[PDB]
Amino acid sequence: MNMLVINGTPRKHGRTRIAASYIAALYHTDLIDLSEFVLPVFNGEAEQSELLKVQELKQRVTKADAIVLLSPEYHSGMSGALKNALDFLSSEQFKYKPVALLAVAGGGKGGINALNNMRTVMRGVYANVIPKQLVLDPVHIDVENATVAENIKESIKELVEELSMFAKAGN
Amino acid sequence: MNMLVINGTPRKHGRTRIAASYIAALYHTDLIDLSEFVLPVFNGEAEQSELLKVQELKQRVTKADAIVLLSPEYHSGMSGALKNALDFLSSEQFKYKPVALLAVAGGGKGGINALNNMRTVMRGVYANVIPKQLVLDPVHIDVENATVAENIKESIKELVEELSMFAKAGN
Ligand SMILES: Cc1cc2nc3c(=O)[nH]c(=O)nc-3n(C[C@H](O)[C@H](O)[C@H](O)COP(=O)(O)O)c2cc1C
Ligand SMILES: Cc1cc2nc3c(=O)[nH]c(=O)nc-3n(C[C@H](O)[C@H](O)[C@H](O)COP(=O)(O)O)c2cc1C
Repeated sequence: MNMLVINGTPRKHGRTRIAASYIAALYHTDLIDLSEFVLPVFNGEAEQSELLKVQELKQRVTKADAIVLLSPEYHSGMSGALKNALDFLSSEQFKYKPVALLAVAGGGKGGINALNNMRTVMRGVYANVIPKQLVLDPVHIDVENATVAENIKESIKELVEELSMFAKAGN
Repeated sequence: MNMLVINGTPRKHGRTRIAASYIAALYHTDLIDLSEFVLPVFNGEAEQSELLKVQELKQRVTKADAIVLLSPEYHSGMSGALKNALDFLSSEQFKYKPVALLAVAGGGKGGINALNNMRTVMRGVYANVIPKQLVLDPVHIDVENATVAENIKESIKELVEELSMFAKAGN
């Protein structure tokens, strides 16, 4: 079970980091934190494909057999940071690969548009997004303790468990 | 009538540039071409808000009284380049401002997801997206002549005309 987790939040001090950091640790996964893994804004130039960064991304993303894609909802969407990232990839690295969506909003009814966005894009690169999805609000993140609240743990378990299921049935 | 046009395509050799470049010229508008206007991937740091670039963006975007937002559909979405841009802004600069969406796909049924994406995000910053929207395929862009095909001109006229209408009724 070679799993990958991508923290779409560019902000190093962002809650999504905490969530992503919790999941990766609890499941011993690869982890691409867009706070550290900084890429340049895509520009189509193939001399950009030869960039330090970029080759590793395709490499790690294609290595994984299942992915947990996290991102904060920014202006009812996924982060520009994560979209830019994805623009470098294609259905080459994602085709038929299991993906679990998870968004980090700021409360209220925020978070679904971030999810539909991701879901649509993922389907754009032909991935296999599992049904169960999840949105984590601030009440689900314990900043002071740099980890997630108890109330949401069971949900994350079920998410990762449905991912694993699909990712296995694959073969 | 102070209008602004934003070419969401990062690629300098991209078709969206041609379209955006045509519209801006035909209507004497401001123009932010994301091929030249390169920003860094957002990161939340306020020391990024003091970046050369960033201050001008908010400035020009808030100056405009109507905006024609163009972008190519990348992985069924708007470009990471343009989303990143928008992440720097907020409902501060967009509230109630008229926006016309226009996407540049590669043919087939591509282009609507790019539009819904933008439409949702725009609504996120409280803008006033006009009803009429438009998708331009390759058959609508005359690359060799660095301009748009005749078949699509009337459509662009109607688009910009509905924008102006709304942008005026505003007051
Ligand atoms: C530019 C910007 C736009 C945002 N837009 C939304 C939004 O549309 N809906 C929402 O629920 N939260 C929004 N947020 C709040 C984030 O979802 C919230 O910060 C969350 O804790 C994720 O934080 P992170 O991006 O630092 O990980 C936005 C935050 C920023 C900085
Ligand atoms: C990473 C990437 C992803 C793309 N995804 C789509 C897509 O989902 N649907 C589509 O109709 N075209 C897609 N295209 C093609 C562009 O829409 C097409 O190039 C168009 O001419 C706009 O070109 P431009 O981005 O250079 O302006 C994609 C192109 C690239 C480079």
